[PDB]
Amino acid sequence: MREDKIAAKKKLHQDKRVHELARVKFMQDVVNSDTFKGQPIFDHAHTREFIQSFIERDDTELDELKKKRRSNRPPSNRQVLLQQRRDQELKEFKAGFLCPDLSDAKNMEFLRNWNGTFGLLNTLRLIRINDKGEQVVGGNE
Repeated sequence: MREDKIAAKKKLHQDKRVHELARVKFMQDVVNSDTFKGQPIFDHAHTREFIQSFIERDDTELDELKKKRRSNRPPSNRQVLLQQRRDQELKEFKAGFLCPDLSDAKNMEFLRNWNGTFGLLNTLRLIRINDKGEQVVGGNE
């Protein structure tokens, strides 16, 4: 009903979304933890493995909606909407998802040293990867 005398002051720099950062954070954390600490470098098969898990994580969340369906209260709109975002995310992946090559040890070490740095997201060996680790190029040959 009421607003304060102060208006919502704004930021000058545009923020990057977690769709980019959390993706690297996952890869980083996996390497930095005993999860795959024994594995120094990965490949493009592990690319799809981790990339798809990052996207399809929505289904793990959607599963809770599928769960509360038995509570006799399913989210008619939001359960569909959640799945619709998956279609969009998969479509971006299908158009070459912004993924590290994951096989370059220089890139992987920078990936390890990601201190939540935005500029580091430009120094990383990030390319566009489709499906099974396919190289997405605009057309240079």
